[PDB]
Amino acid sequence: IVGGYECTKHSQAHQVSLNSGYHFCGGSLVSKDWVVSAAHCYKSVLRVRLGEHHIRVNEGTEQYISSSSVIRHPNYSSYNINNDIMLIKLTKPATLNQYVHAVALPTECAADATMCTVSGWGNTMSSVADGDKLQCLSLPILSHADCANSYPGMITQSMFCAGYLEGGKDSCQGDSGGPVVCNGVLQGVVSWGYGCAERDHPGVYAKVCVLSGWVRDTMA
Ligand SMILES: [Ca+2]
Ligand code: NA
Repeated sequence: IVGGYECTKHSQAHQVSLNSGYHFCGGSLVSKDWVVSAAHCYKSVLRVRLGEHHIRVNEGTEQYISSSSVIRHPNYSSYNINNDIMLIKLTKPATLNQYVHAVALPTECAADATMCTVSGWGNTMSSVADGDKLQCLSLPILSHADCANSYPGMITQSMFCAGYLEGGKDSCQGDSGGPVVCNGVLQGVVSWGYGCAERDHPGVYAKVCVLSGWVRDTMA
């Protein structure tokens, strides 16, 4: 997260870190047994770390649970990063408490201009903001018109742009798979973008409200 602010510790209780001996992607807990992330973050086996704030300091609030199954959306495409979403089933249910909680899945898409929050342990491009501590950023959903202006022929109906066209604030590498929550509902998954925080290069996110049908069916 570039140009954001350190999240209040555990305020994004749904935020999890996908680990394989190190942090490589973010994710969102949606139930005691399931985590939603980006399909391009796929790995057959993943160690899901919940209740984290500083990923390199044992805080006593963490839960480390290995995946039992990792499932990419059936229509995911590694060519255009279409339908970039996947589910991770935990080998054992996570315990919900003050530091670990699931975020609601959407049943209603959000309108353009809606203010949301994106978070992650990704690059900050700064020494002032330590990416090892969960970073937060308030950002508005951008119109498809602006998205298509910025990324000609790359934006599908399962994607949406969010951020600042003037640049300076944006999600970044390492934030991938992470959450974009709007009014307490998970509306996006950090997917891709051209560089980070660059003018006219807003972040592109998987549109969960269009992909939630698949998520719900797979969880049941
Ligand atoms: Ca920690
Ligand atoms: Na798969």
